[PDB]
Amino acid sequence: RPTFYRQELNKTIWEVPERYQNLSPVGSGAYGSVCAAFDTKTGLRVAVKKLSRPFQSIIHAKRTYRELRLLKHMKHENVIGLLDVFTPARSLEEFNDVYLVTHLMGADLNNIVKCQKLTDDHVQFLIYQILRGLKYIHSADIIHRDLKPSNLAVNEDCELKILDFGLAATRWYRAPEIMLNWMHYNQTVDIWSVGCIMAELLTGRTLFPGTDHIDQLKLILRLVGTPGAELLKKISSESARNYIQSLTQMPKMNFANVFIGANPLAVDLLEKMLVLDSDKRITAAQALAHAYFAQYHDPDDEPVADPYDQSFESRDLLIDEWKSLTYDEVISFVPPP
Ligand SMILES: Cc1ccc(C(=O)NC2CC2)cc1NC(=O)c1cnc(-c2ccccc2Cl)s1
Repeated sequence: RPTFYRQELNKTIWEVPERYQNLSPVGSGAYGSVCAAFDTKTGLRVAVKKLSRPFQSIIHAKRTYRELRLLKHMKHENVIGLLDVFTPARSLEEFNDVYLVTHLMGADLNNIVKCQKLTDDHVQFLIYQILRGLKYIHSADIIHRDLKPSNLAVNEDCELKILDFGLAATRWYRAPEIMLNWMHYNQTVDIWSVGCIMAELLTGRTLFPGTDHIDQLKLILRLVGTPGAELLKKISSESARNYIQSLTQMPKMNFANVFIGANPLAVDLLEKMLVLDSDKRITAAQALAHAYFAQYHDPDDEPVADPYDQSFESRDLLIDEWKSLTYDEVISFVPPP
C-alpha cells in the first residue's frame, strides 16, 4: 500500500498517492472532476478523476460500479483505457472515495475546428478513428448516447480516443429519435453524432446550432425535410406526432449544395449517416467499409470487444451493496504493462 497525501484543489479534498505530482484541474469528466498530473513511476503526464459523491445516491453508487467496470474492460487504441484505480481507504468500512487514472490527452475536437477548416485527409483520419472506436464499443453492447467534440480526445499525432462513453450549446449532436421520443432506439444514435461532427470538421461551423429543443429540431429538418409517407407510419409517439404535422412541410435538401467543394464520397457518407430513419441508418462497421476510407480501412486491424457481462444493469441493489462490488473491482485491478 503506497503513501497518500492530501491537498485542496478549488475547495475539493484530493488524497492521492506519493507518485501523482503537480495536480492541476483541466475540465469536466462525467460523474467527477479531472486533474492533470505527473506520474512518478512511469514519468508520464496523466489524467486523474475524482468521482463526485460516489456512494451518496442510488444513481451514483450504480454509476460508480458502471464506470469502473467499463474502464477495466476497454482494451482499444481509439478508446480511453484505465491505467490505475485507487482510494484513500484501507478497509471496506471507510470506502467513500474513488479515483480513476488514464493518459493525459493533448486536446479535444472543440479546439480541433475552433476557427479553421480542416483538410479532407485530416477529416478522413479523425472520423475513421471515431468509427473504429465506436465499432469496438458497440460490439460489447455499449452505446455512448452523448457523443460530442468535447469527449473526442486528440494528441499531437491526431491519434483519437473516445471519452465518457456508456454513462448517459450541449445537445447539438443529439439524434432525433432520442430527443423527439421516436421508435425504440439503436446504436446508430452515435452515427448521427458522428455525422454532425464530420459536417462541422469540413465546414468549420456547427450543422444544427439550436438554442432550445424546439429550435434544434426545426434546424435538423430544414435539411432532411419532413418524414415522407413510408416513415410517417413508423412514428410510435401520440404526442410528438402532433408537432411533426404542426411543422410546415419541408423537402429533403441536397448535401452537395450545403457541403460545397467537399469530397463527393464525404457527401455520400454524410447522407448515409444523417438519415432520420434509425432503421436505415448506417452502422459503425458498415461506415468503415465505405469507399471514403479506402486509404485507412483494414478489416484485419478493426478489432471487436471481448464479452462484457452487463447483467448488473438489470440489478436493483442498495448503495452499500454497489459499494461492496466496486471495492472488490478496486482491489482486483491488474495494472496494464
Ligand atoms: C481520468 C478519466 C476517467 C474516466 C474517463 C471516462 O471516459 N470514463 C467513462 C466511462 C468511460 C476519462 C478520463 N479522462 C479524461 O476525462 C481526460 C483525459 N484527458 C483529458 C484532456 C486534458 C486536457 C485537454 C483536453 C482533454 Cl480531452 S480529459
